[PDB]
Amino acid sequence: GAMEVEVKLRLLTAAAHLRLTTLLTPYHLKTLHQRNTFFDTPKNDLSLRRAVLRLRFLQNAPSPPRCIVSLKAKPTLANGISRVEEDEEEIEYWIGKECVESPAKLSDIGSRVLKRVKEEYGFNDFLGFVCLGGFENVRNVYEWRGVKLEVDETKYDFGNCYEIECETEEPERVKTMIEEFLTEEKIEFSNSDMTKFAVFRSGKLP
Ligand SMILES: [Mn+2]
Repeated sequence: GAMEVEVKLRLLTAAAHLRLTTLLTPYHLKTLHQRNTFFDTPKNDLSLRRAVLRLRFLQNAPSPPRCIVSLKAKPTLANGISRVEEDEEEIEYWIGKECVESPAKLSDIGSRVLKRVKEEYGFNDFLGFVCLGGFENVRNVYEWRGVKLEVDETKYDFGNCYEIECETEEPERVKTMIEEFLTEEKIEFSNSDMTKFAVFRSGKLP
């Protein structure tokens, strides 16, 4: 895959998130409704090898829903900056849905990314895989001061979490730009130290 580098900051409260979305209103591009689902063996073979296999179902708020398969490998997350190798590929929506119900059916897709999972992690098929479940996220996308901001409201059983992300080749300068703005506007933030999947799997608020 290619390297995804992003600024990743946590917004500390629902009020902070609301204030930020209000402030960013003029810059709004689109709102995405995402359902993230994840797959691994019962022995956590992918996780143990620093890999996450996600099927994301998405819908923009013609607008057909989409399913994107992602393999993310060898992530780092430190000081508000994420770097991870990512491979993504669109698959048919109805096929993705079938796989959530019956993970073995991942074996029946002619997918580039799923072939890469088989080859790189030593599987001949997905008969041994389970669905770990998943969670919903609402992503607001803004075009602001030359960057694309993604503001996330992530819905877990144990509560919601809120983040601001920005994919960029200049993560230090962009992180500074964002932090200065949040500080001036008195919005509560910190570095994000956990991925959404890691929060999900922990079963508790970070
Ligand atoms: Mn992200």
